Amino acid sequence: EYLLLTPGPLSTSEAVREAMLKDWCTWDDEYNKDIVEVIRTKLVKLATKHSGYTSVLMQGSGTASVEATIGSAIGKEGKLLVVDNGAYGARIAQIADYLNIPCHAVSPGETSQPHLNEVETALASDPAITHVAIVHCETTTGMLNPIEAFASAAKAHGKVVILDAMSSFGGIPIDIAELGIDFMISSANKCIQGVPGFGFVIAKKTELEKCQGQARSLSLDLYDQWHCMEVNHGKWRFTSPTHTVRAFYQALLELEQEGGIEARHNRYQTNQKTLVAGMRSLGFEPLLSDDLHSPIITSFYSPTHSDYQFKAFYTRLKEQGFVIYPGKVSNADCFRIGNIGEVYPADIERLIGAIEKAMYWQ
Amino acid sequence: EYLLLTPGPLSTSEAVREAMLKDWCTWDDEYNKDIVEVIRTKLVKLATKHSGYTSVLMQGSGTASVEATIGSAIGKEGKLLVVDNGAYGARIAQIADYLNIPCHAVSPGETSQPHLNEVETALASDPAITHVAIVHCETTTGMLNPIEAFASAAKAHGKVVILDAMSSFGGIPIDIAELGIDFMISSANKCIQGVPGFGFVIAKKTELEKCQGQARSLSLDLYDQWHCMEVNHGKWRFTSPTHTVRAFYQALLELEQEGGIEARHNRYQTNQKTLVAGMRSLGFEPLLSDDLHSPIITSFYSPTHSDYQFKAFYTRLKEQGFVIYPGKVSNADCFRIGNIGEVYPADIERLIGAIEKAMYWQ
Repeated sequence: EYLLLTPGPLSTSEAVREAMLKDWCTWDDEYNKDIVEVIRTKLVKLATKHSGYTSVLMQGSGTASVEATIGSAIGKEGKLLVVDNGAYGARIAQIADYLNIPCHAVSPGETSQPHLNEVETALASDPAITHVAIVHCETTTGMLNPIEAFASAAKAHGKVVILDAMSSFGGIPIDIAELGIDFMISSANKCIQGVPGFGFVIAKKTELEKCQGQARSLSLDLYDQWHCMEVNHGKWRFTSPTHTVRAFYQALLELEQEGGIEARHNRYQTNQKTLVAGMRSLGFEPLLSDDLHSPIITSFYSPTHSDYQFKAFYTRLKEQGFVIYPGKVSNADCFRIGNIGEVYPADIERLIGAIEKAMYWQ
Repeated sequence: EYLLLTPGPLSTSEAVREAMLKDWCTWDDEYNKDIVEVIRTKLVKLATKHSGYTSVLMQGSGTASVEATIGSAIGKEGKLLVVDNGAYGARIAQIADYLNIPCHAVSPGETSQPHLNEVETALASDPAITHVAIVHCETTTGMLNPIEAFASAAKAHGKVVILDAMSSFGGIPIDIAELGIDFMISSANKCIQGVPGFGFVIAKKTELEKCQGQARSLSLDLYDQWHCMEVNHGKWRFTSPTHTVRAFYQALLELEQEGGIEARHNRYQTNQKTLVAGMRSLGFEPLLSDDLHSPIITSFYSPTHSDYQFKAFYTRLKEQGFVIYPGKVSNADCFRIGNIGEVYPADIERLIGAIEKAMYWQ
């Protein structure tokens, strides 16, 4: 009925949704070994071509996996350095605050990438820092953060690197071992194109082993969760969203079928550039300069025409089969358009026609 | 392919699973107002016929909702009294331990009902106690714990009552306002017969308001989660398992269609008693005395025959289309058979025949 131009939950394929039509026993080998362990094996290979990495799946929103990571990896004497250049960086700082973890935020503003010099200064002047966290694609704006240089600075300073790759993993090629990422967090329902229900963490085994007995939550105990999947071959300590896990197994088959992350990245990148060019031709202005754009989601300034109203514009697009997204920038009047999920170049072209017809104020 | 004789995830109906075939936007009023708020309204009415109650839905396993409750309701100076007569009472004590909440466990054996005198002695001698927790149906054994006298004792001592009704709500009639339950926790995928993905808490509005600013987790911040659903009419702070929420909306329609909790209780109770009589005719002995049996799941002693092996027995039943469940009692060799989900008296009759054919040792 509608194409969801969101950062996820998004428009999944018919086969991803159809995979949810079977019930599973959570104590059954058919689920744990043949579904869960297969997902786990595939996820590590998607994240890195190197050895020494492992995966852990965690029930709940992606925030629950970010929180499981922060609350399990950081010891009682630990201190986090976070890049806060949007709502998901601010949420990482908010998690640290809830868990009574000292936190230093480097805040370049929501329309700017962090200055490496600023990160370097924080790392050199604050020896108490033990962990660094960064958001790969800052979904608030669709900004692509410079994770390589940031992780390189962090590792040269002997810190543990946490990457929030919620809106990037599966859509932007990365090798987390090569980048020096210790814990990479991502979603079931963004670039992998599964359905919501759980998140996951791909971690350096040695760094994940340090999490033992450190967790601030039972549900979000990362080592305990991983240990059970290890010893009990896929077994989730507590009930898992079985149907959504089976839908994710299907999403992984479709990602391979598409040609992997490299091919998915090309489709997304093409959709996003075609979208930006189309929007500009209609007079829309992107929030960010093109060099900062991710190929995932794009924020645009709201038109300044006095009759412009997001809800009326949103409604007119929905009537044409497109669901766009609200803006998330505190100091700007803006909207977002995602281009992930069942979004192909033909859809972007149809969307550009739909935006034009939706421009009732023109 | 198999009938899941588990306590949940279980065999859901075709319509419950088919309801998962549509994608939803998490920022869309159709999802929030017409699905989420409808579920919320229905859940409170199922829990009580009285005013002053409200519901909160929480992503994750049911354990995440139990943890959200404990970590949000208990203040910094708070103390929990828990009845631990199975794994779920022990898990509540384990949550308190993780959250650094002082915890007193009144721990009877797993084959005995809670001793009211022990709870009363704890309450009278430990003034520091602020909260009491009890499991309604202790799924470990299938015990139906008396909750009315326990809740009455707790209220007479001015404590906040937390009920783990994970395997009972929707299958055993209760009015949480009449029982004096402050927070009742249940599952999407047990007696309501939805699919896993989230849990929920039905709470006395005034008791839930005391949770503000006390959470030990962002993801599991019960007040914050509720407040957003209140002010933003169904809006979940972070991504919700949309498809599973829509499947749950369908499960609620089917519960109504069956004739409500009273009719579901009758079917479950009948399945359970027929099962017990059938198992006894085959020489199986229930772990618990009949007066303690819940109508949800039943523990049976493992046959003493030297050739009996759970896995071989389980495999032979699976070949006949039945998935039975492992024992969870620490001090007895048992197995379990659930009778919830798409389990009807005809299935119990067919299962008794299948049980007989799988008795390879005789």
